[PDB]
Amino acid sequence: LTSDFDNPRWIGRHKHMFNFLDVNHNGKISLDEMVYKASDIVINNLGATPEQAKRHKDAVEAFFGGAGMKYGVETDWPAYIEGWKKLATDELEKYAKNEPTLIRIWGDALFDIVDKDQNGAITLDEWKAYTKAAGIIQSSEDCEETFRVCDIDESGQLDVDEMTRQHLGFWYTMDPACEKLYGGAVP
Ligand SMILES: O=C1N2C=C(c3ccc(O)cc3)N=C(Cc3ccccc3)C2=N[C@@]1(Cc1ccc(O)cc1)OO
Repeated sequence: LTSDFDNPRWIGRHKHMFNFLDVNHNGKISLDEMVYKASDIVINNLGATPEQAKRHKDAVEAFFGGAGMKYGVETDWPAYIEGWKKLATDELEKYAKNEPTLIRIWGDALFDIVDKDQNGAITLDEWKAYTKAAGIIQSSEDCEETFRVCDIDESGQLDVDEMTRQHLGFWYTMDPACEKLYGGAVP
């Protein structure tokens, strides 16, 4: 429901992600890298069309732009987490006005690519395909946890509306009910 920026676990969740994103361990990451990673995944691993990839890129671009990242600029850890506070509150503000959040826009873009039927719902195998391609999750075990937490069994599908809700609490408010959204892959 609300921000929780001084919760060491909120900082830890994003510190983990920051380190996951800083593959070359430069201690900084740029928007160029983020958008490269986003498009490399959908085009080279998930077979998205140029149009789909484009929509997905614009979404990823806005997402990390909301955290203050920019092209031709390297964001270090301190700026990153500070910038994340702003992203989180802006997202919360959009939420309040029933305005599409940046994370919502991303999900829609991504699910249209990952969902074979292009309906906004993906299977456990599709979730695994995406998560393991991006690297955010490494084991099938942690991917199942996602469904266990979203309340969808191995045969049902994860819907974007439901996942969005999960992300609001996982990434923005530290909602206790969203713990283990990514199994043990993300603190
Ligand atoms: O949510 C997601 N992510 C959050 C962060 C992330 C990054 C930094 C942070 O501080 C916090 C979170 N990083 C990645 C992985 C990624 C990063 C950059 C480019 C491509 C992919 C990621 N993939 C998503 C995509 C997604 C979006 C909406 C949905 O409904 C379903 C799936 O799946 O859960």
